Amino acid sequence: SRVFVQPDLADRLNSRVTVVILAVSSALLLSSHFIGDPITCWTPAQFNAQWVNFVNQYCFVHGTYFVPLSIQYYQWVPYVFALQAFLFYIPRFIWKAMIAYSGYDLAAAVKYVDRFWSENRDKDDKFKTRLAAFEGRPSVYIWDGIRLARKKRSRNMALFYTLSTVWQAVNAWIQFYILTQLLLWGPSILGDLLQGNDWQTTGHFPRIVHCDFNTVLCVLTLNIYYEKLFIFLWFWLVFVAVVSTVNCFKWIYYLCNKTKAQKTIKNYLSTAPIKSTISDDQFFSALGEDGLFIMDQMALNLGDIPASYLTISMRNICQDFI
Amino acid sequence: SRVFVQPDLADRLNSRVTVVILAVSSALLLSSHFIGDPITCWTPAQFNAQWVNFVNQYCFVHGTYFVPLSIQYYQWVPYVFALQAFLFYIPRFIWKAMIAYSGYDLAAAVKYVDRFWSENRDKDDKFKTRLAAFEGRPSVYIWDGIRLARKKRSRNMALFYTLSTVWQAVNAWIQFYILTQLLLWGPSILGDLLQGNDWQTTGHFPRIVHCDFNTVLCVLTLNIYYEKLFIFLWFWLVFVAVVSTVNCFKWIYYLCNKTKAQKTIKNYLSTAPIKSTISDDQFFSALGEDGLFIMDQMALNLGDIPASYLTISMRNICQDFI
Amino acid sequence: SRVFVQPDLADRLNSRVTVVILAVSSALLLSSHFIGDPITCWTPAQFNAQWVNFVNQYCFVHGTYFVPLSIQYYQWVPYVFALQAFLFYIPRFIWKAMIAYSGYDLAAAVKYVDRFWSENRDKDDKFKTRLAAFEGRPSVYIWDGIRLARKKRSRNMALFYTLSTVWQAVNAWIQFYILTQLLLWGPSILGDLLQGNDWQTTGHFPRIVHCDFNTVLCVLTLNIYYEKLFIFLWFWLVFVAVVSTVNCFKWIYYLCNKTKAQKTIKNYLSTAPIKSTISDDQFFSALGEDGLFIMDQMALNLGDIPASYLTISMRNICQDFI
Amino acid sequence: SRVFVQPDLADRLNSRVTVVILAVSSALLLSSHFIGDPITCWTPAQFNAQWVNFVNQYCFVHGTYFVPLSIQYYQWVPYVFALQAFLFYIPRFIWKAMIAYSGYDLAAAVKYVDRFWSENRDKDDKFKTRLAAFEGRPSVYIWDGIRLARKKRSRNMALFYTLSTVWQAVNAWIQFYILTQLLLWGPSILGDLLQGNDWQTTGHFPRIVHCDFNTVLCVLTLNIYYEKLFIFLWFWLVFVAVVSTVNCFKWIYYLCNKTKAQKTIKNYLSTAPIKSTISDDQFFSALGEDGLFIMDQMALNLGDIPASYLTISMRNICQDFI
Amino acid sequence: SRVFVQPDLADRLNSRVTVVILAVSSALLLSSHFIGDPITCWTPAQFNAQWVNFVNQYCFVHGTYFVPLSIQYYQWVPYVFALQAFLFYIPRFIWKAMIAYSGYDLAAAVKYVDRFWSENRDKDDKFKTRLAAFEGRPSVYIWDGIRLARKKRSRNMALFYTLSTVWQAVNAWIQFYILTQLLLWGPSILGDLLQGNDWQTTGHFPRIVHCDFNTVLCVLTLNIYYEKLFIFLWFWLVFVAVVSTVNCFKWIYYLCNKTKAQKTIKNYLSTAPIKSTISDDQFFSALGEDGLFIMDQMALNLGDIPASYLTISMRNICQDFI
Amino acid sequence: SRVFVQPDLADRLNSRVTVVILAVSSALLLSSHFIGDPITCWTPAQFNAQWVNFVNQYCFVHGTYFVPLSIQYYQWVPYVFALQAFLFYIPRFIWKAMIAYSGYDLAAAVKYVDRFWSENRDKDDKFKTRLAAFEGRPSVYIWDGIRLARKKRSRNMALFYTLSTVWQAVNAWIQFYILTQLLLWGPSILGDLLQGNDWQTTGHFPRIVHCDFNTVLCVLTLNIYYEKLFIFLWFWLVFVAVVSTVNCFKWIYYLCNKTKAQKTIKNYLSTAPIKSTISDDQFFSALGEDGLFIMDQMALNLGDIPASYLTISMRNICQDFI
Repeated sequence: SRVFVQPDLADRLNSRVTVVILAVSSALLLSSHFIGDPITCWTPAQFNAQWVNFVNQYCFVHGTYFVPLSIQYYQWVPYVFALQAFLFYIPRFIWKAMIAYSGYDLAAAVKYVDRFWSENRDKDDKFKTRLAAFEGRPSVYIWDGIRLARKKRSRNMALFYTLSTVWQAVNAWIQFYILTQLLLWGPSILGDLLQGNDWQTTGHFPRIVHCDFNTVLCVLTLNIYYEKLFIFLWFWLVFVAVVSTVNCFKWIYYLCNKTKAQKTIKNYLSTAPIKSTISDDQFFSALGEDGLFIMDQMALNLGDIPASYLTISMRNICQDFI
Repeated sequence: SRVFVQPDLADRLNSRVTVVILAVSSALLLSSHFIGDPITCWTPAQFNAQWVNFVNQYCFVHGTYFVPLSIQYYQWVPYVFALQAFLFYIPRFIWKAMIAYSGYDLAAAVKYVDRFWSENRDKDDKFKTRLAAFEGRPSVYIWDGIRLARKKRSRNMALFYTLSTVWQAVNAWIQFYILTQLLLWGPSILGDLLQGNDWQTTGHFPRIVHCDFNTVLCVLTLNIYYEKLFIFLWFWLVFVAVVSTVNCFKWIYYLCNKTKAQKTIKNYLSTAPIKSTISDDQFFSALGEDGLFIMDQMALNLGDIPASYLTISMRNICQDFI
Repeated sequence: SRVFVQPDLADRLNSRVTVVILAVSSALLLSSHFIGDPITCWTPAQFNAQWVNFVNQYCFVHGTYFVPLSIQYYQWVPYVFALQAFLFYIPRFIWKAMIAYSGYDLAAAVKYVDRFWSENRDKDDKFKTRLAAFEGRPSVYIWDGIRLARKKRSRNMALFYTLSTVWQAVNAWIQFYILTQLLLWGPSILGDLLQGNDWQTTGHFPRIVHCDFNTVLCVLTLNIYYEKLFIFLWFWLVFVAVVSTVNCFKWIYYLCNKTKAQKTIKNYLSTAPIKSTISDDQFFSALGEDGLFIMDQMALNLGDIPASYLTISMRNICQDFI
Repeated sequence: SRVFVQPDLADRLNSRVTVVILAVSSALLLSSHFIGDPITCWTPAQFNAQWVNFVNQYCFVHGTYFVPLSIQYYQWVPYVFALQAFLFYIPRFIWKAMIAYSGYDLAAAVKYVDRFWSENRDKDDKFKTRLAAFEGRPSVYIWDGIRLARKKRSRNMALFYTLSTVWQAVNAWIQFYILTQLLLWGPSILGDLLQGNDWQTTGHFPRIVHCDFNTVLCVLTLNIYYEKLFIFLWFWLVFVAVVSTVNCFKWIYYLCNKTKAQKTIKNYLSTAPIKSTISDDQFFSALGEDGLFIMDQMALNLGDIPASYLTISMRNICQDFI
Repeated sequence: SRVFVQPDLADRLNSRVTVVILAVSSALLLSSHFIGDPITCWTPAQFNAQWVNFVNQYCFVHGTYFVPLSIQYYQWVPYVFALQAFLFYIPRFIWKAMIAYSGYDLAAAVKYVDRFWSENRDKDDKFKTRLAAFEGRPSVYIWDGIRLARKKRSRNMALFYTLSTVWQAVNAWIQFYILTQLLLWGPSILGDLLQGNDWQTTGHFPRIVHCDFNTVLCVLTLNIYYEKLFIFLWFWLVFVAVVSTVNCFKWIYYLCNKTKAQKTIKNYLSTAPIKSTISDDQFFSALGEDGLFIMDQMALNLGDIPASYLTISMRNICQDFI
Repeated sequence: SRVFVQPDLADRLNSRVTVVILAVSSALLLSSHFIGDPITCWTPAQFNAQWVNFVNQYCFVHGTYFVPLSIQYYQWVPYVFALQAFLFYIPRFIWKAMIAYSGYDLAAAVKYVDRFWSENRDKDDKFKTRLAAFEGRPSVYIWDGIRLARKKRSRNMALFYTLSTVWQAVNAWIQFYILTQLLLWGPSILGDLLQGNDWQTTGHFPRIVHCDFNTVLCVLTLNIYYEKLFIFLWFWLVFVAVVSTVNCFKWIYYLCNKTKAQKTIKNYLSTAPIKSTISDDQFFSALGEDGLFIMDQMALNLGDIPASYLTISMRNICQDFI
């Protein structure tokens, strides 16, 4: 599994890059406020190089307030980020478990046809009898997979995929809303920032805060990297959520129509110069349950030509049912 | 053994990832409070850079109390975690020892059929005579294993597997309960935390504690990583325990039924276009004791197609008993 | 994808080198003002090695003014640079997504013909029957790609490419304008610098600034690397924008003419000593929709000879339409 | 030797893991109290950063006493541990020397048959004539080894193995007893620890001890890792001793019975469809002296099938004596 | 491109070594005055280890004057050097772009004939029919390149090469003049240095300078590496400029003569014992436009023998025009 | 030589492991008292961080005395150990030189027959004609070596080997005695240590010594590693000496008997089913001078089976003398 099952949908690797970017940010913030110094302080009488080395930690863990010329989110962001990264990685595992429970095995079939194509795409002798090759080796494997899956909890694989996509969209929107509930709705802070009010007057996100100690004037270095990060993370999260919602609506419309869903297969079926006996309708009657989604996956993953060859070879041996 | 016997059940690698995560946490805590400084102190008169370098260790090993505006678990968590990791790794060793005492050898058989399939899955000449290949090389190996094991303490392998799973579930629940007995039942601390009472008022998990010394006001840095860790470890342990209990009940129901246990084999047996002589009942009468579990393992490990081929070839040579 | 789809247009790798240079500059500035010291200060009474270690950060985050014998852009440049680098990388992703939505697959076809040529360019036996080889193996692949793409949202691929180039040009000009709106129009600062007014009199870009603190005279080391960088970045950005605009106008003129667009193909078609049956016009009538752009890509990527061979072999089997 | 003779009995690698764990503990303790600081002290008047750098070593080498609100074992444990590790490694060398003096060579024979099996386990042509292969190449090697050893101090190899196992058990129990004589019998300290008496009242294992110096109050950091180590080492040593004693009694019962010792061979001999001429008794009369133990070793090391094949081929050529 | 197009003219790698040496010098100077200390100062009253750590940077960025017993070029040399290195690398890119726009592809042809020669230079069977081999495989490739280039903006390739060389010479002289305008014309400073006036009396290039500060006597360490570098850089730049000008005049004379330009080809044509039909004049009439320069490149790059073989084989198939 | 002649007698690699352990100890002691601090001192008035940094070296090189509540061996042990390691490595070189002067070459012959066996031990076709193979290739090499050596100072090789072993035993005993003459005969110090007198009362091996300086109380850290090392080195040296003496007496008895020395050869000669013509006595009369020792070496190095095959093949061609 770790070799091949663990390791390309159009704009689904956005979950992978999301996990990557959020984990990088979280781990870098941990490294910053655990290796370097996140805060500094200044008691305007005198130090001993060990006063400040304690007042730093004190004023860090204790609360700090700010006043222009005890509010802090230091204790949640670099951990809610790791939690968010884990929640972004969840949906891929959900989809894998769903395809495992469905009964069929799609990853292995894609890898098999991919290896077949990458192997005999260059053999000159095995290129004129190309359709013969495709109906010979891999087509039987795909058909046996279809046959075995048809009798075990696999008649609505597309429904499981659409549910996975719905969960992905809901998860992205929930992550964005969670980011919103950790302080100001974006363009508000940008307007207060673009018109020239950085923090002196607008108040929020301070960088020179006082400290209670029984006039300590502590400066929050690492804070300057938080409102250089949220301004980008907000935009990028809303973009990811929008693209995921668009993909979700696309797959919903695909599932609920089933009429223009066979557009690609009906297109592929009109290329080979054979058109021998099997009508268009009975091919679907034998395959339309699940094999439609699998052929669409082969097309969306391998490409178009090696998928057209496969789906036009599969007609020539389609006799298990009709 | 270290090459092949030492190195994929659905949601059993949760024990492996459990050992990994707990060992990482424990070793990182040891490294923190053994390389970096875990504590800091402040006597509000004067230091000499060697006062604090002793009061740190003193107030660490000695007890510390806390009062709002000698309780500590520093000395057990980073070691009970390693003990828990070892106890999570135990059940895999128990299962290996049980399969060794059973008499049969399952890992080697799985590896053999896996190598056979991975080797001759691509040979074009050895793909039409596919059933012949499977009934030729590996089927005889599986049958000889069955025959040798049938006469040595191997008639109830499924019972040993179910006992291993029961032990896994009991172990997970005991680990969770052990985590509970080291201080507040989860959602209680979360509610006291989500409504905005971090530690100032709620008391437990302090970060600014006093110290007896014959007003030392020591700060516990590393404590901030403990209630950022338990909040996650509780959820994750209860999830692992729940999934293990579900798997346990599944295997119990499998063992006690034996009627719908042959569903997969009865399904596979209805695919090949041979159906020559051997009735369905006598195949089971020759195999149903142990080979059922072994075929289920081959299916749950190799996949479905290379398991169907194997179990439909094994009928064609099933003559040792009937 | 990460192996082959993710990885040579004439002066488009200027976007790649742009991303490289801007990311290097931004990351080096972050490393400088996060590892080394970016600023220094001097209160002309006395220090304690911890005064300055706080006044540095204070005067850094707080504003600083300058007077000859609170203005600073320290907080935006090293981040607007990373944003600019991301915006320079966007257009390549836009073009990839556009070619994916178009229906055809150009990268795989280029790689296939490239592998074919690099493989059998040296075989002596397969060099007299060279035209036979080209019309044999890869030409059929190209034609099948054409045929499959012709029936799926691919009749105006050149329009999508021209739109990608327009977006590239607009993006480059917007990046330059953004650089301009972060303070002086180039040659002005150069004239004030070439005639011998570095910063003492001209004022802007100071290096010895005062600081408010309730006469601190802080020196900005890292500032000396900013007006050694803008002077070059301005020139290089305007050069990149000019070359991109020239490329854009070239492709616009190409798309809108369509008469001298077939100049290269009409030239290639007059070399082989065959000229057997297919007139020049019907070849284009079968190919002129999309295959023109694909042949131009093969020529602009592979070279000229292996493209001429391909496009003169494709005539000998051009019969799918006429 | 270092290549192959120097490098899998069931629960004998417990000696290897024992050596590993004890050597790790000992070397880590040496590194701790030789690189880091093991002790700290505090004279409550004043230091000079070189007082403590001498009082540390003084109070370390000199004795230290403890009193609640000159006893130390610092000088023996991290060396008795290395001595124990060496004494755990001894029995393997004893067994190797015993098998060398016995006359036969078992390791080379096991490696030879292992290489033979791993080589020709996959050859399809050399799989129908499988019994022929086994009686052909390796069986003659095993028989020649038997013949050469029969005339040189090798008639009671099992006795030497049983003596090695007796020595292993005695050594494990002696190591445990040695651990006991270095201060409290386990569960006593656990009860005094589980009921909540860490060291303040129970006294033993102090961490805040005084020091004679002509009120020094030295703290023993590294001591906190000793009673976090003995509590585990006691349990693990008693477990290793118990398992070794069980193995010893098993092999004693094996040697003294000789009746159910041939159970495995009598089982293997009833599988091949030959049963040609050689009775069961005369096979043992030719082999029962030493070859019984060697076949048991082949079974306990290679597995069961490649051992059954070997022992059923060895009958077909058993003619050197009868 | 990065593999083969990006990677041997006689004394053109002087541009490569120029870029190397100037980039090394510039980067080493940056590393020196950014990692080590470039300056030191001494206020003859008292310091605090932080006075000097600020006066260093102050006196560095601010001006410094010198008086024997505010002039500085610290701020331009280590950057004008990088600019010069980039300007030395430009001409190679200009030549590559010119050969790309010309229409022909010279690098690929050179690499092809080089691979052909390096491959079949050792085959003994393919060494008697050597001329047959050369007129067989690579000659047709060269001729097809000639034919394709003849109809696309390629009739004056030598003119483009001569323009590239003129640009190289002008660039070298401009770089030298730029070095001169950054302060003394070479031998002047050498004479003032060889006769024994280092800097005490001659003044320029000081190493003990004063500093304004409201008698600071700062020493410029890194200055000692500047007049140990210019003295060599001047000589080496004038040498590079002279050799480039000589090469330029050589190529100008080559282009403008065209009579003794065919000396090498007329020499090669008088070696093979064939002299069959094609007169000397018509060969040139078919090739003299561009192929002359390409054959000269093959000779100047591959060597002489593998170029003579090629150019004497090309006559035997020269029939495309005459 | 460095490849093969420079690189397995039973318990002769004890010299190799002896050199290893002594060199490790010596080099580690040098590293300790040359990198870390070996000593510490305390003048009970005041320091300046440079007093102690000189008194350390002074009191180290000068003598130190001890008194309970100028004796030192610091200057010899870590060098006498390296001398001892060299003297332990000597005997192997002596044996190599002796075998070189003897005339024969044993190492090359052993390596040759080893390579022959390791090569053709697995060939199935070359396994029935096994005796033919052995009498074919390597036997002639061994016989030619015998013949060439018989006429050059090689008739008493066993005498040279026995002398080498006598020298080894004498060297081991001399090394042990040298260890004894560097201060208490072992069990004396152990008894004074086991009954509980570490150094306070027993005196020898002090760790808190005074120092003359014109009451310095210096502590000898590294001393604690000397009486943790001698206690083990004494036991291990006496064990090595005993085993070497036993081996020496064994080889003496072997040389002086010559009757039961041919026991192994007389045993091997009674296995092959040939016994054709050559009597037992004449084989020895042709070989008994030197070849006896060489066959014993082949047996003690290669194993028993490949030595039996060789010595039974050598009879079938033994005709050079009789």
